[PDB]
Amino acid sequence: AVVGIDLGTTNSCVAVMEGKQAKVLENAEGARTTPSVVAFTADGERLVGMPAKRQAVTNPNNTFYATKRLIGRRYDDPEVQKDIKNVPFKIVRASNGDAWVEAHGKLYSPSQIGAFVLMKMKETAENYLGHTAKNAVITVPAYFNDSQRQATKDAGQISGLNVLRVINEPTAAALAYGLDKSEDKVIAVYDLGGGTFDISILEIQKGVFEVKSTNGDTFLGGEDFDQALLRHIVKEFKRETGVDLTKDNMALQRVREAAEKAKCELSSSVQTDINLPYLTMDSSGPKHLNMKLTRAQFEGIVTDLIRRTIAPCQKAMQDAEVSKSDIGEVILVGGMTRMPKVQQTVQDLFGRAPSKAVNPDEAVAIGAAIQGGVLA
Ligand SMILES: Nc1ncnc2c1ncn2[C@@H]1O[C@H](COP(=O)(O)O)[C@@H](O)[C@H]1O
Repeated sequence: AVVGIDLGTTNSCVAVMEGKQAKVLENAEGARTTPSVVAFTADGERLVGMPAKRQAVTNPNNTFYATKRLIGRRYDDPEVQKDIKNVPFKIVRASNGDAWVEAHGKLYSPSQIGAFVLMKMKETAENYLGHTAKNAVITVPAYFNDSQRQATKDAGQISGLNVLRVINEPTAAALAYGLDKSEDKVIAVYDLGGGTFDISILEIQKGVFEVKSTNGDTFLGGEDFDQALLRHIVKEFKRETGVDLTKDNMALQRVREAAEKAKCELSSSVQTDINLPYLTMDSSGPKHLNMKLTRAQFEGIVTDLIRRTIAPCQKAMQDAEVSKSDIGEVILVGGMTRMPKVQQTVQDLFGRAPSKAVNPDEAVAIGAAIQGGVLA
């Protein structure tokens, strides 16, 4: 049996072919996705997944996130240099010219950081399978070159996985939607995840996919929506109480989590309450944070982020030499696509209601598992 792993910028997901239906596997914590985050504390204990995510704000120097931006890339790559200016952890030039990360004077390749995450996904699968997992299909963005693909394969190898194939994310997503069995058609894959935005224009010809064009923004993702809201919360709180939370990393840790939670609630509700008891303390005693946030308010806060998905999409269509009319179906990938205003932007972009049929953040792993089943 061959597992399908989406080793994502922000989050990862593992699925496997069970019958004629793929199944996304929950981890021990009951979570269908696992944060692609690896941290090393003062103790030097290693945290992976949610335990690591939970301390990313209080341990910014030694928490590695979005290392997928580094994997397979030379230190001197522009995108690595851009990454350096956006993350608080240390990125270093390895002896061999590659971009690695450092923490507590220890050096790790992005393949090593990936391997920590994959070991967690491998355990998750084995915990369901009841036997060791060896064979895997791993997904990568369509734009990955051979070097990035090879580094991703090496990540899997380190973890004890034989990566039978590396396949592209938009293709994996297309498989999950069954486009495999569709009549010839042009497909837009609109992919807004936690860390990056991708738009792919694919064509299905006789059941086989072709990537006509690709575009996006590697530095536009759900995390930025969370940060925009956290910024609002911090400003509002300071006005409300006089207290500046930017000085307390622990409070910010709690606000960033509450902001993400708020954003997700506003996809199904028009108002949400942000509540953080004993967030800080004053000469009057404990201070509690209590804030109502409407979907209209949240939309206002992140409108620029959403609009940034527009131009990349128009260019992708121009590069694929099609008009909106020529596109037969838009599929949504990435948890962010659950946001109503994002869905509306996608609709305005392509002149059709996007397809919501498959779980947005499970589509890629499901596709991976389908391709796995074939390979097996
Ligand atoms: N129901 C939801 N509403 C809004 N955003 C969500 C929802 N579920 C997940 N997300 C976001 O989508 C991103 C996860 O996408 P991915 O990286 O593809 O797993 C994260 O930034 C989440 O905050």
